[PDB]
Amino acid sequence: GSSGSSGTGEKPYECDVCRKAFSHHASLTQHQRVHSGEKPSGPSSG
Ligand SMILES: [Zn+2]
Repeated sequence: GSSGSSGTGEKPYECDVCRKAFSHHASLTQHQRVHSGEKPSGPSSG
């Protein structure tokens, strides 16, 4: 039965940088900001 588990996952959304946990999906795509990440320059806001 379910006895031994390597905590595969505790949340549907986890940051692949700091391994954070959020309740909502967006909260994740938004937080990622704090991190630079490997992405090219996009359409600046304004
Ligand atoms: Zn993070």
